[PDB]
Amino acid sequence: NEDLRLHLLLNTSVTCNDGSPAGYYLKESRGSRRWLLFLEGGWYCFNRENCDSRYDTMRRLMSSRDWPRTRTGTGILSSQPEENPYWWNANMVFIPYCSSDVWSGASSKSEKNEYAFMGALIIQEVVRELLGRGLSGAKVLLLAGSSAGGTGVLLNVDRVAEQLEKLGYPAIQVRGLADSGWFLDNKQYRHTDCVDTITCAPTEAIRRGIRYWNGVVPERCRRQFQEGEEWNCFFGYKVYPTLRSPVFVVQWLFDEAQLTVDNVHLTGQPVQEGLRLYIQNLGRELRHTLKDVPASFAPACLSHEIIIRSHWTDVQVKGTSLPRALHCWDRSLHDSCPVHLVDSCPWPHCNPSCPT
Ligand SMILES: O=S(=O)(O)OC[C@H]1O[C@@](COS(=O)(=O)O)(O[C@H]2O[C@H](COS(=O)(=O)O)[C@@H](OS(=O)(=O)O)[C@H](OS(=O)(=O)O)[C@H]2OS(=O)(=O)O)[C@@H](OS(=O)(=O)O)[C@@H]1OS(=O)(=O)O
Ligand SMILES: *[C@@H]1O[C@H](CO)[C@@H](O)[C@H](O)[C@H]1NC(C)=O
Ligand SMILES: [Cl-]
Repeated sequence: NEDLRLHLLLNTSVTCNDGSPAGYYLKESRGSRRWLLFLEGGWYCFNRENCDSRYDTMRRLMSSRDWPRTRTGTGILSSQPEENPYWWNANMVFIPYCSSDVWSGASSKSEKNEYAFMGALIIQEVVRELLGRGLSGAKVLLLAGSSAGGTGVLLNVDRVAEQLEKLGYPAIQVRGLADSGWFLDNKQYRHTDCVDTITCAPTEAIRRGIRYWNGVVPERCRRQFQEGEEWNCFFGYKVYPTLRSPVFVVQWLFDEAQLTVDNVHLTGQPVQEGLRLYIQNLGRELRHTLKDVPASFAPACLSHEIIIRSHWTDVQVKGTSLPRALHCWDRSLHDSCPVHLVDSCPWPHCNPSCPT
């Protein structure tokens, strides 16, 4: 009705982890030449035993077999102007995450591999099918994503731009919006042994992950690191300087997933001093990485994801909402209103508009 409708890919050799077809949800808005393609997140798995666990626990993130027919767009995917002040009338696309690979996998599997990891190919296939359903008429394609989909934007936004240029669609301005996908490859609070997905230190997870997935990173970033050191390009502050497409970075300064991989678990128990200082330092490192990111929005809150959350309009930095900052960034790209909005206060909830 006003919901997005599911389409499984016509090419059924591009699959989710378990061999079922990948897909996308679409809501067309034929009065608009703006396209929002959203990449879903939800961790990853970097070896067979952890991928077998995720397949029993979270099969939705590995298979299309039970995806619903439609879904309602929320936050920046909402078609309601009250919920989505600047992009409500856009063509809306939600790409479910079923590849467990941070949108990096680019091969068909072997019969000898259990799982297929195809996220980068999924994105390319979605883009091609959208051409026949109106993307051919587009002037802007914003590739947005949360969490692993946020890092997936960083890995894929230039490939999507180069794909469309190569296909003969030079009018389409390709831009990225990376939400909660800007992580530090820092040391853990207390070092674990990488036996579970969530608790494996971030460097090691990606080091293992890129090999297990045969993941691909952007060439301009890859060229800056030694062979075998491609895992570097999964980290925002490393891949970002190489990106040609404009990219806006939304990142909580004390992101829950970042604390989780750093082996910190805040249950509402009293926060002791050692931990207190680790958390403070994390916020400061994260703010440092955003110093030369002119288009960014980074509140001092302990949270995770934002852009498809209904209450995304509630948070402010220096009296500027995120939708308003994204509108300023668009305005700034139209010519060829702050956009750098990073909290400087030192602890979760020092910003009074933080979600609860
Ligand atoms: O309903 S929409 O999704 O289409 O949003 C329309 C607004 O987008 C602008 C761009 O402004 S900005 O992103 O805030 O910087 O213009 C874009 O769309 C219009 C046509 O839409 S409209 O509803 O008839 O106004 C295009 O104008 S035109 O080509 O018909 O002349 C713009 O194309 S162009 O690059 O100027 O040629 C198009 O810009 S863009 O491709 O998105 O970068 C606003 O218009 S603007 O004033 O020219 O900058 C529209 O403003 S509105 O408040 O939603 O009406
Ligand atoms: C389908 O995708 C597979 C896997 O990427 C690719 O090898 C093949 O060429 C594609 N076939 C068609 C007909 O699009
Ligand atoms: Cl159809």
